[PDB]
Amino acid sequence: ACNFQSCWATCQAQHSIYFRRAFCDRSQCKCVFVRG
Repeated sequence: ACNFQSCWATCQAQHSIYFRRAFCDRSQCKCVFVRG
């Protein structure tokens, strides 16, 4: 199971201003973020 809102919150909470977006990739929470 994967949840968009839950994933977004998780990804946003950990990732700082480098956080792009968050979503469900396949069936797993995927966090998008840049390095530099």
